[PDB]
Amino acid sequence: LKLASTMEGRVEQLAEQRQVIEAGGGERRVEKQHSQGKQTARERLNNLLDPHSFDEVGAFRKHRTTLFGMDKAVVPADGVVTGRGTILGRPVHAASQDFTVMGGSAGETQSTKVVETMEQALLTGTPFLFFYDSGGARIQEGIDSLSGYGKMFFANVKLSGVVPQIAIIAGPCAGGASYSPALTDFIIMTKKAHMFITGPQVIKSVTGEDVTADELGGAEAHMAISGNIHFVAEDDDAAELIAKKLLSFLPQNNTEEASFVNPNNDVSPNTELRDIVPIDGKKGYDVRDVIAKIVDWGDYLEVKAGYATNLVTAFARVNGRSVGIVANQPSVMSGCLDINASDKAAEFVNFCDSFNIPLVQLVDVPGFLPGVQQEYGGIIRHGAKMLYAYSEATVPKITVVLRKAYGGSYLAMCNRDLGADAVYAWPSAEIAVMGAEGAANVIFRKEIKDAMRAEKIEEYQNAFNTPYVAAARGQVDDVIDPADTRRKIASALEMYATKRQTRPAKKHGNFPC
Amino acid sequence: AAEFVNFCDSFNIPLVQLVDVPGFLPGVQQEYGGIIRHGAKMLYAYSEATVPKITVVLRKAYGGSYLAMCNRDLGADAVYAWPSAEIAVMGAEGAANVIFRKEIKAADDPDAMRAEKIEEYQNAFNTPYVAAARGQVDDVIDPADTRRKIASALEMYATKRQTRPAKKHGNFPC
Amino acid sequence: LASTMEGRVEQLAEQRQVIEAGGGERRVEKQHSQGKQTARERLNNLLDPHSFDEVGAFRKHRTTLFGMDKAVVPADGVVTGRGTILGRPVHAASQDFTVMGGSAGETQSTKVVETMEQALLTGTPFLFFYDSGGARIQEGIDSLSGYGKMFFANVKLSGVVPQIAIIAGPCAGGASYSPALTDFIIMTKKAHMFITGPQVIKSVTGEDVTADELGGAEAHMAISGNIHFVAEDDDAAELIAKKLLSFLPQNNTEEASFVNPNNDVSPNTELRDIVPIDGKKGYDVRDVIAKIVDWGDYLEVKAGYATNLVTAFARVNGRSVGIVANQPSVMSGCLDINASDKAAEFVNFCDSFNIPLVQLVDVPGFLPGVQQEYGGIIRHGAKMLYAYSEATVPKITVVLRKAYGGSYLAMCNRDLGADAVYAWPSAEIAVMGAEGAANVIFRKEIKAADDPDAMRAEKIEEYQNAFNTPYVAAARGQVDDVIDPADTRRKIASALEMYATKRQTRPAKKHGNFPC
Ligand SMILES: C[C@@H](C(=O)O)C(=O)SCCNC(=O)CCNC(=O)[C@H](O)C(C)(C)COP(=O)(O)OP(=O)(O)OC[C@H]1O[C@@H](n2cnc3c(N)ncnc32)[C@H](O)[C@@H]1OP(=O)(O)O
Ligand SMILES: C[C@@H](C(=O)O)C(=O)SCCNC(=O)CCNC(=O)[C@H](O)C(C)(C)COP(=O)(O)OP(=O)(O)OC[C@H]1O[C@@H](n2cnc3c(N)ncnc32)[C@H](O)[C@@H]1OP(=O)(O)O
Repeated sequence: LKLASTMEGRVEQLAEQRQVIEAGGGERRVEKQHSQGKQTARERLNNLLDPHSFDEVGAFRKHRTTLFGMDKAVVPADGVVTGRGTILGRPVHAASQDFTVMGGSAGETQSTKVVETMEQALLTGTPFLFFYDSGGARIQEGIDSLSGYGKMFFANVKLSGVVPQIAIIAGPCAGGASYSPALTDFIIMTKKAHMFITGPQVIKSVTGEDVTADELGGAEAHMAISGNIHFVAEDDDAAELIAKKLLSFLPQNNTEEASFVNPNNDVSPNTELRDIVPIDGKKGYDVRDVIAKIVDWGDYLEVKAGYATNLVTAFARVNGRSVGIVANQPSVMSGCLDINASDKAAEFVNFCDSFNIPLVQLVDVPGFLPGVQQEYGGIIRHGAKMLYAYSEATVPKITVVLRKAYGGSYLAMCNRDLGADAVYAWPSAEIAVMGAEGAANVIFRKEIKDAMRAEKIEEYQNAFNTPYVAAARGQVDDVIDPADTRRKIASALEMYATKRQTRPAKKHGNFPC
Repeated sequence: AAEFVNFCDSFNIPLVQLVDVPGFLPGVQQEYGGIIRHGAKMLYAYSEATVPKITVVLRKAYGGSYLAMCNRDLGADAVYAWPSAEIAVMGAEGAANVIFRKEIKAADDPDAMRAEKIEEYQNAFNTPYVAAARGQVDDVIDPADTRRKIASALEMYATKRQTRPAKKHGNFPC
Repeated sequence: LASTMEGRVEQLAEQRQVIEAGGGERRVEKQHSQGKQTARERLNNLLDPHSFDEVGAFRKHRTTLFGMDKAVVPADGVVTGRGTILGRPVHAASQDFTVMGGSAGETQSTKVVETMEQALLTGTPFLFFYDSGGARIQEGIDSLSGYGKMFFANVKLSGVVPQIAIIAGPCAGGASYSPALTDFIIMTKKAHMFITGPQVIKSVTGEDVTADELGGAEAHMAISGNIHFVAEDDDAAELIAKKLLSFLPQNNTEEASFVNPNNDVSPNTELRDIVPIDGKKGYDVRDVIAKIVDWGDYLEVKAGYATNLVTAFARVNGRSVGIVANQPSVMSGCLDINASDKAAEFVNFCDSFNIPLVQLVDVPGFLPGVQQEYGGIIRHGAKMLYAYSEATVPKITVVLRKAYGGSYLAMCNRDLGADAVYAWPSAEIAVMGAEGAANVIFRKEIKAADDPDAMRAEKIEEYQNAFNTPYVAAARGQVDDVIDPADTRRKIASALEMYATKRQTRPAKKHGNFPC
């Protein structure tokens, strides 16, 4: 456009123009977005960031593509709103795709704005949050749009383990675009959002299978089946609340430990812990009741709550300090570890280590889930991920053995040989290489040739599988009264808050795939 | 400028630029005095600097003199344009006479063609909106908000950590 | 696209040939008629035969305004890639003047920067042939931004990998700052460089000057102090570029590979007769240099600028060394503003690339003159003291004759870190001339003498013998030994050998504050 004649007029022209840009795709498209139960790109940033803290970069930034109508197309902010702000006074950088603008298709300039914003986040050591709502790379831009995605993925990896990256899918996310969220640390999906590498149209044409976007890549599908996301949100409002709650446990970057939040310094006994875990190995329970009674105010944000529920991973705090809790869930699949739970735990453990969050595990595992599909699905390589993650982790590692701790599944839950700094055994702790029955059936195979098994099983069980034997060997530091758990963990965390562990020089180890 | 920039960089003092420069000073003695190697000191100092660099373009910002005042390409962390900002490779008139020379000389009304092309060039490149369109500025601002924009930029970049290639030192122009 | 792979391969060859043709036969003929090689002939002549591996021959501008949407601009006007020079990997760029006057398109500048980033990433030298009318006007702020990225890149590479600029045509405007940011500029006699052209100058100041007068190679060398070598033509510039490169390492983590070592360090008694005992008589310090460096070979830098001071690359036993020597045959060997810049730049460069510095001293002080003071000799002279004080490579100094006050310190004595300092028997290290000294401390004593003339001479002689002989300098430890001039080569060679394992560090800092 042509500039006005005076400075007052130009300031007015500027306000007018900015108003246009901010209207995105227009009132109708905006009403449509709203009718679908979705907030706009700007509304989401306004609700997420502290009031008036949004400092936008690139409102007037425009695409430079000219092919297939782009030369005449008006595309506000090239479809993405980027900038910095604060969440609870903490500086952050964020991006938000505007679906009302060419379906939020990722223009080349749009991805460039996102990468620049990510670089600023890295440069200043601040978290990065991105609201996705897009039809994928902008088709009219061909390889220019494709290149933008390549730059984005490289950036997600560059920031990985340096500054927290949170993705929020609040609408479509069609195609490889989805690899960006996968490369961030946490994905939050609303119930209006969708995500997939290959869409229903292509899948039907190619495989003959006709499914809906919701069955294929809706939030529930990704959470329970795919194992791709960490939180499901009812709508944008709840996703924003989740994003904030999540961020409160995380430091600004990898050079700091998260700031303590509303500490409960009380660590007196709580006999209620003695009853949650049945002395009868045949009876289960919800391990989260144990957690609730150990963490400050019983508060915890469970990660991947609806995935591989046989294992629980959740952020919580002890004396105001962020910690990551990894716990076997006996009330589900007997608390067995399996392919999916190995992945769920490993990712969590790795993330906590990258950001200096101590790890607390509550152990009650009978072993890995038996089954042909588990072997066929690579339980060997997926299970190795837990052993690797814990063995590589240098943050404080505190382990409490609640009940069963059998063979490899017990090592996977981080015992002292895997670098646990403190290990405690409850009086119902049953640490063994294998159940006494199957063990007896092996080492006494001959001498039993009947009912002779009874004495042998018993004898084996008493020689090794008792809390006192584990303690006798030094595998646990002490056998404790379950009511003192919170206090022992708290004291351990306090002492190891200054832990400085050395690791051999390497670009990186070989993390199992 | 260069000495001040190097000093501030050495002692972690952010650098704020206010730009209104039409170019370097024309003159035989400026050339004979080595404006090439002296002017290069500004480009050198800013490009090497790692402290926060914030630039506000008030009006004229032409060619190499604009780059010498630290634009995004020399590492400015935040750049703002007033509505009077005129970031340009060169003045619309000077440009026109070079690239439209032929079309002007052959036009039925040369003067009208020249004014037409100059207008075209000016609006196509030299307005705050095109600079913002290309991403050369973070935003076009109401001059009245200058202090706030500079203050927030300084605050967000207070944690800037920028590294440089390993070297004993670069070859600063003499 | 042809139907068969073979057909597509032939199509590729034809398409590539069109790009290599650049601006077409007429423009190529015009280039040649002006006595200039083309962009591709330049790379072909510089690089080892057939070693050029080109990147982006088919790269195209993305700009569309003012005719660009339809313009066919081959390689966007710059040929870029990697090759080798005497087997050493290098990266290079060559501007094509036959394509839109070699104007710097946004994509052209991007190609250049990418090439520079590759040289940094792989740690190899970067050479660039400039031949351009400046930023491509049709692209406005897009081409302007390209220059911003290029300048920032030149600085990023500064002191990491050697950067050599060859101006072989026009270099109009700010484009000129890239060459300024590289380490060495070689300019041919067909080139012209300037920030503001003759026309704009006249229209603004009324001054009348030709392009050749304002920015031809001779003006830049002798007046402006902007360039390092003047070349007759492209062939000579190419030879100079290779000769220059032969003294440099690939990057700052290495010392330059030795070349054709002459391990003989026999004396040479003729060295005793080059420097006159009569201090009022001069000589060409290069005669001394020729007698002490391998095969008498040396490549003088800025040979035609501030000739009162000589800076040159040479070798001792095969090792590259940078020599800094006062030239008593010009301005009595006085240091001045211009010589201070010339010396400091050379010292700073050698230090960044692990090249030892050898000083040959015969200086009576800085040039007296109101304009030297008004021109800032204080801040310019300080550059020499700063460059040598900061340098950590071996520093070897031989005091040939005069070594007066601050100018002596500027030539690197032990106090500024010289690792070995030798004095010839003619060495005259002094805080100031005995005559001026006496005249200050013995004024009244000379006054009240009824024959101050014989008194002056006495006090002057007394001062001279008390401080200004090489034996007193040696008595104080300011020099390691007083030596026979004939042994200069062996003494320098021996010192270089012992300090070849010198490991010296500086206080932690982003950088010091180099004088402007
Ligand atoms: C690399 C890569 C890959 O994944 O590997 C790529 O990204 S290939 C990527 C290919 N991308 C895609 O195949 C996905 C295609 N489009 C969709 O599935 C859908 O649009 C959807 C699920 C996002 C939305 O459906 P919807 O019905 O809500 O809506 P609409 O049809 O109205 O569309 C929103 C408007 O945005 C446009 N639109 C949507 N996606 C794109 C895109 N990728 N490029 C260009 N324009 C796009 C539509 O043409 C439409 O235009 P108007 O108002 O004018 O009608
Ligand atoms: C940032 C900045 C700055 O300095 O600060 C910019 O770079 S402003 C930069 C402004 N740059 C310039 O004003 C200088 C340009 N013009 C010249 O002084 C001269 O062209 C010259 C010394 C390079 C060439 O002299 P010459 O007679 O050999 O030749 P010619 O006139 O034929 O030119 C070569 C052809 O290249 C074109 N040409 C030359 N320079 C440019 C340029 N910067 N942008 C676009 N086209 C250009 C000419 O218009 C001409 O076009 P055709 O065949 O169509 O006639």
